[PDB]
Parts: sequence; C-alpha cells; structure tokens
Amino acid sequence: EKNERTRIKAQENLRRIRRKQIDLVLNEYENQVALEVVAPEDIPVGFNDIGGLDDIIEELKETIIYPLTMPHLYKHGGALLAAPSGVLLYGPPGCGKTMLAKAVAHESGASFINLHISTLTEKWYGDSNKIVRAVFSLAKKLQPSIIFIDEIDAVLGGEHEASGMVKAEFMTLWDGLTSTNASGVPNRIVVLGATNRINDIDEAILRRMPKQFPVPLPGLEQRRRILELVLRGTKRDPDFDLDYIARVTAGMSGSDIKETCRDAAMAPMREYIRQHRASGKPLSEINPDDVRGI
Amino acid sequence: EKNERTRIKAQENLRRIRRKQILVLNEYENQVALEVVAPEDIPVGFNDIGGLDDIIEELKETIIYPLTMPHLYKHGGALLAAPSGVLLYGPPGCGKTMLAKAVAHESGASFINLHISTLTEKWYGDSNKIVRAVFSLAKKLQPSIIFIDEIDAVLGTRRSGEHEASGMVKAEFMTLWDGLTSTNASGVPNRIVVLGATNRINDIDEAILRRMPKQFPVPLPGLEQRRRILELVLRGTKRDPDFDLDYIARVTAGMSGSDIKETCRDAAMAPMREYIRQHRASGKPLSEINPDDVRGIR
Amino acid sequence: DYEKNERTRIKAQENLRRIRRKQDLVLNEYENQVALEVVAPEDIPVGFNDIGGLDDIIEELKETIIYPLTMPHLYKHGGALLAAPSGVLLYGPPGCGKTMLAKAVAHESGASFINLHISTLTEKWYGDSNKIVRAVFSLAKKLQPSIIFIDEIDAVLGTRRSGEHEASGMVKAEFMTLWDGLTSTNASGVPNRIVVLGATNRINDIDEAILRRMPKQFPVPLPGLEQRRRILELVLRGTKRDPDFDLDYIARVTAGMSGSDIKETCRDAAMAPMREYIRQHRASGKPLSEINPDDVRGI
Amino acid sequence: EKNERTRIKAQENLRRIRRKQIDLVLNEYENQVALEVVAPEDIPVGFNDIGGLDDIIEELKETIIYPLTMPHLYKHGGALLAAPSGVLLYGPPGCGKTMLAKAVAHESGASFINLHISTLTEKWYGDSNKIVRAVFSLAKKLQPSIIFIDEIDAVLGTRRSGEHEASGMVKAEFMTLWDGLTSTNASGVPNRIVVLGATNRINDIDEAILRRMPKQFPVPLPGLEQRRRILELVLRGTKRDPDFDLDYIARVTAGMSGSDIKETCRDAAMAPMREYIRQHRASGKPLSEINPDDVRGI
Amino acid sequence: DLVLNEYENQVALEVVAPEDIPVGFNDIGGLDDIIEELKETIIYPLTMPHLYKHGGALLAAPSGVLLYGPPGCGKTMLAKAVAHESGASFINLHISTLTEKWYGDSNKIVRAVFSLAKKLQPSIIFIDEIDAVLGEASGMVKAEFMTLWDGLNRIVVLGATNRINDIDEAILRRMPKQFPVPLPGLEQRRRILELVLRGTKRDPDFDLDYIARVTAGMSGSDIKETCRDAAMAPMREYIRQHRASGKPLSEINPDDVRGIR
Ligand SMILES: Nc1ncnc2c1ncn2[C@@H]1O[C@H](COP(=O)(O)OP(=O)(O)O)[C@@H](O)[C@H]1O
Ligand SMILES: Nc1ncnc2c1ncn2[C@@H]1O[C@H](COP(=O)(O)OP(=O)(O)O)[C@@H](O)[C@H]1O
Ligand SMILES: Nc1ncnc2c1ncn2[C@@H]1O[C@H](COP(=O)(O)OP(=O)(O)O)[C@@H](O)[C@H]1O
Ligand SMILES: Nc1ncnc2c1ncn2[C@@H]1O[C@H](COP(=O)(O)OP(=O)(O)O)[C@@H](O)[C@H]1O
Ligand code: BEF
Ligand code: BEF
Ligand code: BEF
Ligand SMILES: [Mg+2]
Ligand SMILES: [Mg+2]
Ligand SMILES: [Mg+2]
Ligand SMILES: [Mg+2]
Repeated sequence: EKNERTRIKAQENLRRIRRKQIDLVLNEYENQVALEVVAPEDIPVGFNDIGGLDDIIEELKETIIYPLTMPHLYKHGGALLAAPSGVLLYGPPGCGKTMLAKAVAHESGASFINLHISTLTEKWYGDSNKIVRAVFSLAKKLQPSIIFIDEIDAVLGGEHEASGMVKAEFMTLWDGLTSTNASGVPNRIVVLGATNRINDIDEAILRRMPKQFPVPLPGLEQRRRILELVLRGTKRDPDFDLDYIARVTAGMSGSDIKETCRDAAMAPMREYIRQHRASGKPLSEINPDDVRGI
Repeated sequence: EKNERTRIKAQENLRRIRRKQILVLNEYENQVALEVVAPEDIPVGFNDIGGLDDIIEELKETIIYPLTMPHLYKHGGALLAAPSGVLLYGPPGCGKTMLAKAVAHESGASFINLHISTLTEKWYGDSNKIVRAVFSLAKKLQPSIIFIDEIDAVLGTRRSGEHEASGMVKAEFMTLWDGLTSTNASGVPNRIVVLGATNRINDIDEAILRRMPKQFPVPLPGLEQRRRILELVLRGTKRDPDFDLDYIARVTAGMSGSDIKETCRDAAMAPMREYIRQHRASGKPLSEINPDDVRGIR
Repeated sequence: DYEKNERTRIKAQENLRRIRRKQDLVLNEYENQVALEVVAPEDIPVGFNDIGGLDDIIEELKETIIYPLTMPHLYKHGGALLAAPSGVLLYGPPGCGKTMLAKAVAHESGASFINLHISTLTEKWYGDSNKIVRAVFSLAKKLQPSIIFIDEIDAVLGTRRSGEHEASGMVKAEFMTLWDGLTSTNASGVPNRIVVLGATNRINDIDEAILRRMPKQFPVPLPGLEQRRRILELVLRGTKRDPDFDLDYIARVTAGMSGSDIKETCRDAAMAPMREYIRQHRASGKPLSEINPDDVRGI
Repeated sequence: EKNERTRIKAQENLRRIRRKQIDLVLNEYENQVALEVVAPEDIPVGFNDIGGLDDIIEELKETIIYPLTMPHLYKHGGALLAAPSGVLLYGPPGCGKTMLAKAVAHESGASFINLHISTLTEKWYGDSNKIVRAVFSLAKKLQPSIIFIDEIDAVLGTRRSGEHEASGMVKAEFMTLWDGLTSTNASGVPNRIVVLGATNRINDIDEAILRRMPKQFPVPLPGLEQRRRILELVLRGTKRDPDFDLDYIARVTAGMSGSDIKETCRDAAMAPMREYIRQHRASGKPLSEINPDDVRGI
Repeated sequence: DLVLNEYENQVALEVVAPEDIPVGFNDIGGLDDIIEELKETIIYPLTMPHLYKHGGALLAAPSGVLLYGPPGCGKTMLAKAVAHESGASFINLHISTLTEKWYGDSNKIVRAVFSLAKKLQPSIIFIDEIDAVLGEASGMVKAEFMTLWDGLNRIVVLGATNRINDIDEAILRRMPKQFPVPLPGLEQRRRILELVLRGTKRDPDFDLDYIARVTAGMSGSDIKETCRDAAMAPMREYIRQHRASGKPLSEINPDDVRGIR
C-alpha cells in the first residue's frame, strides 16, 4: 500500500512541478488530488478557438480571470469588485460550456484542477471525505486555484450518508472558517462548475454559485462563427456558401454543427479513397477538395 | 483480498498477451481488461451480414478507417478524426449485435466488450473507478472501440429517482468521453470509439446521444434484404432442387433477421427429424448426407 | 461477512458433486449461489410419460429442443443452423402443465437443469443482480448442455418501462446481452449449447426483445375432450381399481376445467370414500387404516 | 447492524424453543419469518368457539387438517390424497373467517405461521422475494405447517400490467414456490404445506392464485340458527336475568354479521354495569360487587 | 421508554405520556351526552378494570370509536381528554408520519405502532381525519391496519373524520361506536366562550348574547381564535398606550373596548 502510494506521490510530484514551473509538501491525500491538476499546455484550445460565446467569454474574463489573477489592480475598487467564490456554466448539451472550461484552463493560467467524480468517491470509510480537505488545501496552496467539476451532479442534492458526508463537507469547506480570511482575500479559489441539467442541482449550489452563465444554442449568426471556426483546416475553395450552411442549421448545437462539418469534410476524402483504391499504396496528399455534401 | 486480485491480474495479463500480439494496470483497469476480446474469438464478419450494406460502408469509411490507419486522414487536421461514438438502433433481431461482432472481428482496433455487470460495482465509488479504468485502458490500447450493448440500460435519461452510483457512472462516463482531456495536447483527440447498440433510443440520455454523431438505424429487412438473409442463413443446408428461395423471401415479409434465422432453422430441422423418425425402427448410428430436405419448408 | 461465503460454497460444491455422481469447477462468489439452483434429475419425480393431454408439444420439446441441445453429434453436419433453439417459452392459462412440462424436461432431458428462482436474481446491493445474471450464464457455459429455467418469467423480464426501476432494467439488459451478444457464440460458431426455458401465463408482457430470444413459443392450452380423459387416467392411477367407475362421463362433465382443476376434483372424489370410512370407523377405538373404501362419484 | 441480526436470531431461537415442544440453523430471512410462527396456546379460540357455521368447520377438520396432520391414514392413496395445496376463506367482514383461521391455528397443532403484509414488503431491492422464499422454506423445515395470509387480496392481487413491479415480482415468487419445479419430493409426495388465506373479495384475489387455492369456503352472513348460536356463544360470561329470552334478540338482528352481534352484546353487557356505576358515584368506594341485571338492552 | 426497534423509535416521536397531555374534559366543554357516554364506555373499561374482570372479556373496552366531527379544532380534541383522564398513554398518528418514501414502509410503521401500543398496554391510537385507512399502496396499508386491528387487549383507536359514508365497509365493522361531534349550535357556546373566556376577563362582561349569536355557525376553533384575539384586541391598544406613554413598562391593567369580529 505504501509502495503504490509512493508511486502515486512521485507522479503527483512530477505533475505538480510541471504545473508550477509553467518543492511543495503534500499529505498522501492531496498527492492523489494533485494528479488531477491540468497543465496549461495540455489544452489545445484558447479563447480564440471558440465562436458565438463572446459576451459570456468577456464576462468570464472581466469577472473570473482578472479578479482571480492580478488582484492588486482591484484594490482601488474595494472588496465587492472582486471574484466570486464559485461560477456555474449551465445550458443545453453540446452548446460549448466544457469548451469554455477548457479555454479557461488554458488561457487563464492559474492552477486549474478538474475534479472527477471518482476522486471524490472512495471505497474505504472516511477517506472519501479527507479527499475534499485535500482538494481545498491543494487549491489553497496553489493560490490562484480554479476548482472545476464537470457535469456537476456528484455534489448534487440512495443518499448513502458517506456520500452525504462528502457533499456536506464540500458545502462546509466551501464557505466556512476558511472562506472569510482575516487577510482580506478569499484565497482566490473559484470552484467553476458546469451542468446541462440545471434543475436538479437542488438549492445549496444555487446560492453558493453567484454567477451562472447560460450557454445558449448559437442563434442565427453564431452558427456562422462556429462554421468559419471548425472549417479552419479544410480546403473549401471552389464554391462553399457558408451563409447557406449557417442558415440551414436551424437548431443544431455546437457539437452538432461540428459533426456535420466532420461529415462534409469526410465526403471528399471518402469519395477520393473510394476511387483511387486500385494503385496499391494509398497516399492522398492534397488531391481532393471540398465543395458541398453536408 | 490480495489472493483474489493476483489471480485476476494474472488472468487479464494472459488475456492481453493473447490479444496484443501480432503494460502496467491498476486494480480497476485489470477488472475491465477481462473485457478486451480478440478477433479470433468472434466468428462473424462484414461478409456475413446480409441486408444492411449501406451501414457497412458507413462504418468502414467513417468509423473504422478514420479510427484505425489515420495517416490518410492527417491532412485535414483534427476535424477528420473518427467520431466520438456510434449508436446502432432498431427493432430487435435486425443486426445490431451482429454489426458489433463484425466490428470486433473485421477491424483490428482492440475491441473492448463492456458488460453492464462490470460497470456496476457493489462497493461505493468503484463504478466511477471502473469507468475511469475503461477510458484509461481504451487509451492504452490506443485505437480502441468500447462496445456497450443494450446501452439504454446503463446510460439513459437521468432523473431524480435513481441510485446515487448510477448518476455518478453516467456523469463520469460523459466526463471521460467528451471532457477536458478528451483531446491530446497536439489536438488529435483520443482514438477511442464508443459503439453502442439499442432498440430504444428515446430512453438513451440525449446528453449521451450528443456524444454519438453516427447514429445508424438498423431497419426491419425488406423484400430485397430478406433474399440475402435467407442466402446467408442457408449456407450448409443443402437445397432440394425445386427449392424456391424467392417464394420464401416473399412470404417472410414482416420478419426480422432473427425471425428469418429461426424460420430457416425450423425448415432445415424438418428433414433431419424425418431421418430420425425413419431410423426409429433401428439403431441410432452416426449421421450421413442421406437426409435431404423434402422441400422448402416455411 | 465471510462465513456466509464458506457455507454457500460448500453447499454448492456438494450440490455439484451430487449432480456429477448422478452420472471439478472453480466457481466465483456469484455463480457459487446459482450452483445451489442446480437441480438433479433424481429430485423431479415426473416424466414425459407422466404428463397427459398435450402430446404434440412433448414431441416438439423432444425432437427440436432436447435432442439438439443434448446429444448434438447427430446434428454436426447441418452446421450452426441445426443447433438447439436459444429459447423456449411455455405459455397459456394457469394450471395446464407449463411447470409440469418444465419438470418433465428437468427429469428426462439429462441436460443439467438449473431452476432459477426470482430471488437469486434480485440481490440487495448495487450490481449484485447483474453479477448473478452473468453468473447464471457463466455456470450454464461451464456445464454446457444446460437448461436455465425461469418460471413466471413475465415478472422478471417485463416490457422495460421508461421509468420502471434501474436494477430491474439493468438485469433485463444484462440477461439480453448474455443471451446472444458479442460473446454468446463460440470461436468456431456453435451457439453456446444453452437453452433458457421460461414458463408464463401472461405472454404479452415479456417484452418484444425477449420474445425474439425465445424463438420457440409453445401455447399450453386447456384440455379438450380426449385430453381431459387422459389427465383423469393419469391422476387416478393411484386410487383403487374401481367399483364400477365411469370415466367417460367425468371426461365431459369437466367442461372447461384446467389440469389442476381436474386433479383437484379427483382429489375430492378420492377423499370422499376415506371420509366415509373415517365416519363409519369413529365408532371403533383407533383409526388403523386398511383397504375398505371404494370410488364411485365425485361432483 | 450485526447486533440487530443477532438479536433477531436470539428472538427467533427462543420462539422456536417455545413453539417446538408445545436448534434449527437458518438464514436471516428465515430469522425474520421465525418471528411469526405462533404457539397454538397463544390463542384462546377453538373449533367450538366458532358458532354458527359448521359445514366449513367440518370440511377444514376433515379434508385440510386430517390430510395435513395425521397423514398415516391417507398414505395408501398416494400423492392424490395429500393435503390440498391451499385454502381460501371469503365472505363479508365480521362473519368469522379470521377467527375460523384462528381456531385452525389453535386446534390443529400444525406449525401455524401468520404472515403479515409488512413481513413481505421490504425496503431494499430483492428482499420481498428473499422473505417469500424464507417463508416457503421455513414451512418446509416445519413440514406439517400452515401459512396464513390475512387479506390475501392485499399482498396478492390481480397483477395489473402497470403494477409496482416490486410487489408484482414478489407475487410471482409465491406462485413459483407454491406449485413449481421443486414443490414436491423425489419420492413424489407433495410438500404438505397448506396456505390459508382470508379475503372479502375473491374476484380481486387473482386468476392464477385462485387455481391453487382449490378449497374455497364462503363465510356467509349468519341466518337465524347461526345467529342464535353466535348469540349463545357471545353471552357466556354475562349472567342472564330470568325474565328475558334469546329468540327475539336472534330474530330482530338480521343483517348484522358476527362482529356486529359481538358489539351489540358488548353494549348489552356494559349496560348493567353502566347503571350500577352510574348509581354509585356517592355510594362508598367502588371496588367490587356482583349485582347485574342483563335486562333487555337493544 | 424501553427496548424497541428502529420503527418503534420512529413512532416513539409521536407517542406521548398521559400526564404530559394538557387538561382533559376540564379543559373542554359544550357537550354532556357525548362526554358522558364516551367516558362511561371507555375510561371505566380502562381505569379500574378489576370491576370488569368478572365480565369475561365481553364487557371490555371498545376496540375503536369513530367521530363524525364537522371540522372544529381538528374536528375533535376529545382524544387528549380520554388519554389524560384514563392514563391511556396517548400515541398519536398523522398522515404525514404515515406516508412512505420506501417500499413497504407504511406497513412497517403500522406494525410498529400496534406493536408499540402493546408494550404500552393501555393506549389510544388516534387517526386524525381518518381517510388514509379507507379506499395503489394505500390498499396494502388498509389491509395491514385491518389485520393488526383484530387479525389474530386494552387498546382504543379514536377515528376523526368528516364523512361516515367515505369510510370503508370493513372499517365501520371494526369501529362500532359512532359518536357524532357536531358544531355547537345551541346557546351552550356561551359556556364554550365561558371556558374560552376563563383566561382573561374584560372590563365588564358585555352582552353574552352579543358575543354568542355572532358565532352561531362558527366552529369551536373559530370561537377559540376569535376570543384569543378579540380579548387581546384592546390589549393591543394598551400596548400602544405603553409605547405612547414614555416607554413600555410591565403593567397588568387590562382595558377592553369591544372584542368582536
Ligand atoms: N461555441 C463553439 N464554437 C466552436 N465549437 C464548439 C462550440 N461549442 C461546442 N463546440 C464543439 O463541441 C465540441 C465539444 O463540445 P463541449 O464544449 O464538450 O459541449 P458542452 O459544453 O455541452 O460540454 C468541441 O469539439 C467543439 O468543436
Ligand atoms: N443482417 C443480417 N444478416 C444475417 N443474419 C442476421 C442479420 N440480422 C440478424 N441476423 C440473425 O440474428 C441473429 C442475432 O441477431 P442480432 O443481430 O443480435 O439482433 P439485434 O441486432 O437486435 O441484436 C444472428 O444469429 C443472425 O443469424
Ligand atoms: N397435461 C397434464 N397432464 C397431467 N396433469 C396435468 C397436466 N396439466 C396440468 N396438470 C395438473 O396440474 C398440476 C400442476 O400444474 P402446473 O403444471 O404447475 O400448472 P402450470 O403449468 O400452469 O404451472 C399437476 O398436479 C397436474 O396434475
Ligand atoms: N360465528 C361467530 N361466532 C362468534 N364470534 C364471531 C363469529 N363471527 C365473528 N365473530 C366475532 O368477530 C371477530 C372476528 O372477526 P372476523 O370475522 O375474523 O373478521 P374478518 O371476517 O373480517 O376477518 C371475533 O373477535 C368474534 O368476536
Ligand atoms: F458537456 Be456537455 F454539456 F454534455
Ligand atoms: F440485440 Be437485439 F436488439 F435484441
Ligand atoms: F400457475 Be401455473 F405455473 F401457470
Ligand atoms: Mg462536457
Ligand atoms: Mg444487440
Ligand atoms: Mg408454475
Ligand atoms: Mg379479519
């Protein structure tokens, strides 16, 4: 149990060093949560690779990344002009909120850690609750921390009191004897969330998360943005009426437009592979081209 | 407890030594490593499924080719990756699981047959661990394919009335399958396809359906696909000449693939029963090629 | 939480040893209970020569389920199309020989009949029901020429309501998957040599996906005229010879009675003479039975 | 947890010790069902306390008890002269069909277990089936036993399509354990377990349960003679005054069941003591006295 | 107050002792026939049972008495007095504590309360607004209640309702006594108000009919709520006089003007 735990702490040390450098001493519980620490260059997308979400993205910048990173500029404004202690991203599925979380992890650059539901659930008794202490202590040590819970229904409200204990301790250490620091700082740990079913999250997270951003479907020209964005590496040279494709996708979500673009791009490559499958070695270097075929 | 996990680990190590030929695993990746199946096991291939041929070319040119052997599809960037998943749906007995067996056999993509029994663990917080192990083993066996048959049971429309472990399984699955680290640092995301099959897509968790771009309907066989189902089912069954396959294909209209299989079974079982009833007046030695079907029975 | 496992494993090993010596394995914790469901042929005191009435269903079960399943060497020339049918569903009104057909199949087949009860499938903890449904087929495959029996299968394999329950729905899906899924055949193509016999009196409640997997569906009807007289003979084999009994009359007086109703009427008609003897014998000291009574009328 | 199970085990063991002689290893559900095996001396009623109806009270004693207990007289007939599979009492409320089952419990000495509706319905998935198996296995460990379900139409019932499916899945366990595969012995003798059930309605009981309760005795409203006998049995403690009679009371009350006559006689008996205490408030200290009248009180 | 399982513990939060109950018939009024009959038919068969030991189990306490009970103060409050004077160890039961969120939970509660009452040999089960018994899981709890009633003993079940016809036919069989508790429609309400005015007395006592005839159709709880505030109505003026006369001082001088409407 110690040798495997030693491998755990070694991998944690490597990951935390690669995060910090862009040292720390951790107990064996937060050497297991620090494995779920997302390095900055591990994300392929920034705020420029997202389309349609611009007012929400400026909200997340001006209220969640500036109040949480470089807070000295906000000493003039006082205390109310600061970052909340929790933000939520709700809306339909596929609309692009996990992508917002990914862009926040990449561009914000302040100790992002994504909590999976498995790291909160432990078979043994009690130690499934010390991991929440480890999460918050790690977020307090990695000072500009952004805790993230994707599909946030593990802290949703069989009860399984041990799981109830984990949820209650998460609520308590959310805003308890540590969320009101005498140093005039909340420690800058914004527990970002996300969920496509906003109703079932019962009451507590709805009061603990002041900012709640609805990621709608792209209405009438944000789908044009997502089309111009997904089709960034495909040769659409001869005749590709992008406005028609933006107008035909009536109520498709971002993932739906993305998969439609995937099919439309597979179309020329498919109809090329299906035609030159006779010379033996298929290469298919730059020969095909995109026209239509959504 | 170690006396059981050591035997388990030995078993999965032997299974993967059989499969991977032409790797460290934790206590959970092992328990899912018993699900990895080799193409030698499944006997069915794409050349054995009659009728639904339009779905075969779609799986080949849009799932298996983009997933296995991706060097062709590299010029188009991450847009030309394989789909996140596939959902084969239709009435029962039309070829969903048979397509699954063909994908297991005729792909060469480290097929992983995930049972509902293994996702659902008794101890607390082990179902989430089993899902994380499923997606960590599908990532180790890189161009892999996770197959959840009857996927509308494990997944499915979430509600307030459901076991607290099931909601965690669903959320953990969605997180691993279209989450933060579902794309590599270079941008090429995780050549892992979740192939599911169901006969009820209106109970399959639309948030999950968003993850499955390719949703193929396996329709009920028609007059032209039934004459291929009958051909495939009747391989070894030697036909008595004057056997009219067209009449049997036209009389079995409202039947599925399995119903046509069972009809052909009960039609080829007839001459053997005649053979048995005639040899009732003597001993029962080994069989022979004497009994031919008296006619095309239906 | 450990002695129960040792008790159940020793019991299942003893049971399997009994079935084997009627003519070992390493069973895990979950199929170690299903090994208790395995019944021996010497337990079931019923044979196909003991059922009455239905005779073209007995012929069907013998010819196209029992012979393909056990003793398959006669069918190794037709291929996988001559394998045993994956599923037989005996359906019909209550009390007309469904469970008796299952009992005769358990006794006469000699194919490792396993009487699966609805309790062993329904476990308390999360995932144990799925583990039991997997262990059923695992044990049936360890004992290849095997039959799985689920009496009153409609209450266990219902039509999959949209919000019925998760444990029941997962058990249904697990049973469907292990019935004929990815790993249901062999590496060569033999369909696993397992037949799950089900008995129900509500046919249109099983759900369509499951009736697909039981391709042979036998309606067990009510006894007609010649079936009622055969049921009467088979029931009255035990009673006295007769004191001028009339059986053709009783064969038609039982207008729409099922098999169990005919058996109960015969029970009452046989109890009547012993009651007469008890009444006439109370005047004496002790009962001390003999063979005085008769059998004439029961109505 | 473990302490609760051990306490239930100790209670069931003590109840078995008190029931056996006017030791058995058994699982937890049989521990819970063992808390219902009742001693015959725990009940005050007998076959002579049951006024009115006498044909039913003879049919039970002579075709359900003598076949069930004392089987050495019915041995020659074989499995066809065994005890009936089950017994059903039906009739309007208060006509003495639970008191009749109570007398069957007392005056039979046949391991009478009284199964409550709560013992069957459990909170966890798959515990009602465990307890049904427990009751049908404990009745077999107590071979000449009786299983009384009171208000059988509540526990059982015509299983609708859209039923609870946790009370309908237990409703099939009763049928499976009742008359199923292993519901006899290798020698061919039945299981000699008789299940007695009382109900106000038989058309709602079931269609598949009523065929295995072949003995069905209706407990009708008392006529003139039955009502007179019920009156003569209810008035055993009360002291008659030489003035009144019983015929006019037996004739006035017509639609009253057994329990309605019981409550009427209770009022008629409380009337004299009522008057005595009402004329005795400032009459010394009421401690004891015998001066009733039992005059005609409607 | 002894050993008991978790369900008897769940039901123990509603059980109360006799002495802890408020005043009995001395606390209420407005009826004499109903109180007299119920008293001499229940409290006597419970208090001093030695006087009935020669009866022979026939002239014992009734097994349950229903109440027609046009709604006033829960449509009845006689159960409190019956448990208080008889020392009956009043165990209460509500529909809220009778519903179920787990399968087979209401039946467990019913068996616990009846099992519970038996440890407490003298006991008064009380079904306020008894319609959860009559009448698809409620049928099972109905059958359970019927079976625990006499399905196989100094216990009484007080059933308050509002419609005799709505009760099941197998329930009126078990509740023989049908004590009607209608609204007070006579002049006796003044005595009601008398009791309702035994808390505090106004400046003089105004016209008794002036306060009586106004509540000619009001319920008993209606009278109790009117007089609990009408007499307090001018007292609010006295508190306002405290506020206007310097600061509020602890005084004991009542000053009524008119307690009506
Ligand atoms: N606003 C958007 N612009 C561009 N692509 C988007 C957008 N929203 C979603 N997508 C596409 O959806 C895929 C993942 O969607 P995701 O953010 O996981 O949806 P959700 O927010 O429901 O989790 C990405 O590959 C991305 O291409
Ligand atoms: N297109 C098909 N071609 C040949 N056989 C088929 C086809 N569809 C179904 N079958 C028959 O059905 C049986 C299994 O049915 P399956 O494909 O598993 O149904 P489902 O797709 O509903 O799971 C196989 O034995 C096969 O013989
Ligand atoms: N075909 C039959 N021949 C003889 N007896 C029968 C037949 N069908 C039903 N029975 C009688 O029914 C009783 C058991 O019925 P069972 O087979 O359990 O009914 P079901 O098939 O509805 O479960 C037996 O005692 C038997 O005497
Ligand atoms: N024939 C009878 N003789 C004497 N008492 C009777 C008779 N029938 C009913 N009773 C009375 O009714 C009570 C039993 O009611 P019961 O008839 O068992 O209810 P149900 O019929 O609804 O089960 C007994 O306590 C007894 O006093
Ligand atoms: F993350 Be997505 F909203 F399912
Ligand atoms: F697998 Be099939 F749809 F029943
Ligand atoms: F009750 Be039988 F099994 F139809
Ligand atoms: Mg997401
Ligand atoms: Mg399938
Ligand atoms: Mg049966
Ligand atoms: Mg009763």
